[PDB]
Amino acid sequence: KETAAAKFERQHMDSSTSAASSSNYCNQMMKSRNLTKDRCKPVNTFVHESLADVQAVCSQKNVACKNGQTNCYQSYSTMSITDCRETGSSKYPNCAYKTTQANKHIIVACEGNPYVPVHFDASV
Ligand SMILES: [Cl-]
Repeated sequence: KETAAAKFERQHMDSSTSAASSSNYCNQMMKSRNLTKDRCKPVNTFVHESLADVQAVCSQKNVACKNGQTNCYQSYSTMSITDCRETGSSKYPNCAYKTTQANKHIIVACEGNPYVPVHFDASV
């Protein structure tokens, strides 16, 4: 079974680019991060910062998570992110995503020792 921290890395980290450079970014990344294997994951955000910078959020601003848990943290800085969401043309096995690039604060839930991100809650 994949660890929670490793699942977060796979689903949400893309430190190899500064930003989505095209409309096809999400189609490509959703496929390659194995988020379309058996069904199309409906919504998923990638963060274009170093892993260290995203881990560091777990010692930044403590805020409520949407679900009411208290282990969420909001980045002090905005970060380069890309939201990927299925479009109306999407139909497994031919998933199709809209790519929306933005610079926003991220909110992550953190757990463990080391205390690291395990869920992507939202951007602001
Ligand atoms: Cl997400």
